Amino acid sequence: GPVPSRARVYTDVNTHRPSEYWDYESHVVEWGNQDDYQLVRKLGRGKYSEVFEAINITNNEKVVVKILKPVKKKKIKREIKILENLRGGPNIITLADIVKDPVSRTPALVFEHVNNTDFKQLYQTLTDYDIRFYMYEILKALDYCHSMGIMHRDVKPHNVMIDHEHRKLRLIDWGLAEFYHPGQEYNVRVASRYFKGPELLVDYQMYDYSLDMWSLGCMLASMIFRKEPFFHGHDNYDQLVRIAKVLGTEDLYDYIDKYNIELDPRFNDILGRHSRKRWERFVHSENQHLVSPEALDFLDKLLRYDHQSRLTAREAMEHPYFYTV
Ligand SMILES: CC(C)c1ccccc1-c1ccc(C[NH3+])cc1Cl
Repeated sequence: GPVPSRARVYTDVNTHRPSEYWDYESHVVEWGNQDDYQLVRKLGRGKYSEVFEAINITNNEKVVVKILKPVKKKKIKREIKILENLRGGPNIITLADIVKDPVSRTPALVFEHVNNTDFKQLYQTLTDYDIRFYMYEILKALDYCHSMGIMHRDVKPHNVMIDHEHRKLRLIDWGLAEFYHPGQEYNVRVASRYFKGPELLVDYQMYDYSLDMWSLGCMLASMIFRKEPFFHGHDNYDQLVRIAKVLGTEDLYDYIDKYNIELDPRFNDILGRHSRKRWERFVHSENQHLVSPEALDFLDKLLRYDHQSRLTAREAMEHPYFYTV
């Protein structure tokens, strides 16, 4: 069978806490007053959610209401408990209230409003210092949730809200987040395709917080090289091939051998043979202003097939890339 793995850091944080902290199924959800909120306009539409800008009529405060399609009750309880546990954490979105629609029986999460600007629109004004600054803000959020025994499992630009004017960053959408328990085998059908780590692609169930560090690496690579997404897979199998075209196939096979992973037969037909590419190969005139030897060294540490070799959020915070922040 596959070789078992344990997180390098925060391994037993949940073991040493009472069941109330991590037993989300036993969490008692209490509704606020949906009448305290007046919907203004639609902001977005997710996989199983509709998002509205709203105002809290009791204090004239602008808020965001995430109307959830109650497809799985257990999943809703999980998101709420995690948001409750992490409430007040550095750069963690604040859950302000939980409400229900009495006629159609629809739960809704109410969050603090963030005046967001998309990646494509943001890139043109972003300087080298700004990328270091915001990357550090994400790391504070990840080191905090990892220290709290939680894996985000959906790190990507769409889940990072940035109010550039106020230099304010918030890590959002905790619907796929999960508590880390050493030796637990997790569902690999998490994260978004472009940001899925190698462990998810090769079906290695015993993963940990490091998964988020791979996603963070994918984000950094797309910014410094202005190639969005960096690893552009067209399906989950193809996603691993796109990673192998950069990291090379040698280190991939060493990784599956180390953990005794049974690689799906499909891969023999699409994987092939690929050299390990130098990171400098992705530097061009359009992207060179956000590239430095420190940036490439930092990216190299984050983007590693072996989840245990990847830098932890605390280790990433000590990298020379952030000496200027
Ligand atoms: C600077 C920032 C941390 C970053 C680094 C790498 C890739 C993308 C991004 C990014 C994330 C979210 C948003 C707003 N939704 C905008 C941007 Cl520019």
